[PDB]
Amino acid sequence: GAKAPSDFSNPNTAPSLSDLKKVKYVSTVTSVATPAEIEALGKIFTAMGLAANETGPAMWDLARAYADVQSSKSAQLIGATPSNPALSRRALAAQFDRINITPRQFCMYFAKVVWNILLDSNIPPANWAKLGYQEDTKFAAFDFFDGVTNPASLQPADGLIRQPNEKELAAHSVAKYGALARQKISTGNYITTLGEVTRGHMGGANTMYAIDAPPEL
Amino acid sequence: GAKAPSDFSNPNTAPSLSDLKKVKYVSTVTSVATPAEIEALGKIFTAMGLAANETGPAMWDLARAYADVQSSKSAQLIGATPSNPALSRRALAAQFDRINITPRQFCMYFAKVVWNILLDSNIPPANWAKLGYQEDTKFAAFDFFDGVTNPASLQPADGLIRQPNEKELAAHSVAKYGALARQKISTGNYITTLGEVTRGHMGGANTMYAIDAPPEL
Amino acid sequence: GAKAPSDFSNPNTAPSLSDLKKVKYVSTVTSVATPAEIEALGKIFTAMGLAANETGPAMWDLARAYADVQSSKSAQLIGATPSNPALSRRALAAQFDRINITPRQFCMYFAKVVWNILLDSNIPPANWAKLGYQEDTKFAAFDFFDGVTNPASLQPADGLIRQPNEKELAAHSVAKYGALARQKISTGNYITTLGEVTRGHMGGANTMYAIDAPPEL
RNA sequence: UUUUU
RNA sequence: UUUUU
RNA sequence: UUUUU
RNA sequence: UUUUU
RNA sequence: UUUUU
Repeated sequence: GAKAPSDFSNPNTAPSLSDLKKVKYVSTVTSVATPAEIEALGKIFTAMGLAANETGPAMWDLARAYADVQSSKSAQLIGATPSNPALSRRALAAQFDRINITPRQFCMYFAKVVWNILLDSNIPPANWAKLGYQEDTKFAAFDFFDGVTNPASLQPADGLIRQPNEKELAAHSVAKYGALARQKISTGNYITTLGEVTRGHMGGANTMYAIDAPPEL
Repeated sequence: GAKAPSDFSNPNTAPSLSDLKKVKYVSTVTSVATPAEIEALGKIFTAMGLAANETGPAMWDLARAYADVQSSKSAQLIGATPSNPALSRRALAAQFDRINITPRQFCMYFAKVVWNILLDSNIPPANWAKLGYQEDTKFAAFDFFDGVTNPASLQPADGLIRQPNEKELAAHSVAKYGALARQKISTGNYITTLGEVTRGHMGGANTMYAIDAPPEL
Repeated sequence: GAKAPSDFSNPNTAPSLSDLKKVKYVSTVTSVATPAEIEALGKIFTAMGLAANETGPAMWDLARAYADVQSSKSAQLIGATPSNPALSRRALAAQFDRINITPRQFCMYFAKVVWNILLDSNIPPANWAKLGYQEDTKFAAFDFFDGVTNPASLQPADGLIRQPNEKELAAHSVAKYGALARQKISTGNYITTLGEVTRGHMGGANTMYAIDAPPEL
């Protein structure tokens, strides 16, 4: 009975919204890598050297490298892929810039896969004492942890081993602001660089004030 | 003689209300899973791997897993189904989110079946000493115990083995408020998470005050 | 007459539920160690040094070590196994992390065996005056006491020497909350650690307030 | 190792 | 010299 | 002039 | 050895 | 007599 979706006014209904909304899109936020671009990255890695038989596990090993040392432009992954010698993970880390993809965006795609292949063993990430995570939440001490809680990750058929607790998210939240601010004190509140604005100085006057005086630069 | 139900005013009568009220619905409360959705869950389990011959007993075994460790999102069921190897109960526990069903809602559907297959033997649930249930009411020490007292459960032709006593309900009532409050003291009275509101702290100052001072946070 | 378990709706019955439910599983809760993993731990101990003739008694001696000093990651068992010199129980305590098993989970497997080899003599655990257990319930003053009341323990053919009384469980319940809170006052309600959040301070302002003022941090 | 309406 | 789910 | 695990 | 929108 | 990523 109800017709005319071209009116641009009429109310939508349950059976229409269930089937016309073709899974919306997926969950294509700009902070996470789309499956179309990584498909082309699968092609270029196989074109560069890899076999078509083993590709995904090289992505998961590279994601586990990003799980250990945190995601950045100067991350420095240092290691060869388990597929074969000579091909360094630095070459795969350098290739991301050709297709306009950030490693931070790329690693959230395999955040559930990292969480699966991390939590099955009793092995944590390489560094969790510096950032200030507790021993109970030491497995959660890594970048792209928000990739487990969103639909953008691949979400395999078996599913996640366990749903992350609120204490992991709360610890990851304050650790982000703590780690970002700790960096921001060293060379913050200026954008020009150059040398004329910043006559010398460059870095701030340490993070030692934070423990003594609440206000910071 | 009495006619015109479309008047929207006239009084209803015994023979009309007996037959026009087609069993009302069944007892479709949102806290318990409807038989239409579990029928589709029976289809997806058979589609995933199971045979059509044995399906219900896999639900009852999964319900007995929920009977042991209590119903939650981070429950962690850890075990293979008795139908066949490889298919973990974690995969069935992960599949509930596709059809917008909670495990807590699902397990109340087989609460009478769990009560039947529990009470026929002399075996209690895995944990009844921590929650504080007495040895007489140790069989009642499990989640979805309210599923036995409502019509939403399947209520098989043989019926229940025994009607639960008031001491089981009274023990289950105070155990709910005790178990919920015990959790609530650890990270209660805040919803934002994030890290800016909760600067650190996170957890409360233990449940050891409860035994000494009546008022709590 | 009654057929079709693949319908995913039909009611289950007594003779079907008696035999189709193949002992459910056993009582596989995540808080207690499964018999499959300890079988591999039996292999690695024999591979490391032990004979296949004597293995179980080394587990029971190690369980009796966990009976004395309470189960923890910093427990510090300090002693050689009675099988042979050189092989310390610290090495067996360190080996648990390879197979993703906690000592707390492991020791509940031999809780009935500890209760049998403790109660046959008139010897209690090493420390029962500090935790606040009475002389009547001094034998019950140890961790993994909930392992006697569940089916996960091995339950030998002779059975338990005696069924634990309600006074032992009630004393063990309040002793858990007392011991946990006593620890929680020292470095509680914060998860980041690090040094920036906790400028100094670290520990709370003692448990001496508990005896004077009911509310605590 | 009971989060709801 | 009881950290959990 | 009780520091622990 | 968390730079964003 | 803790310089980093």
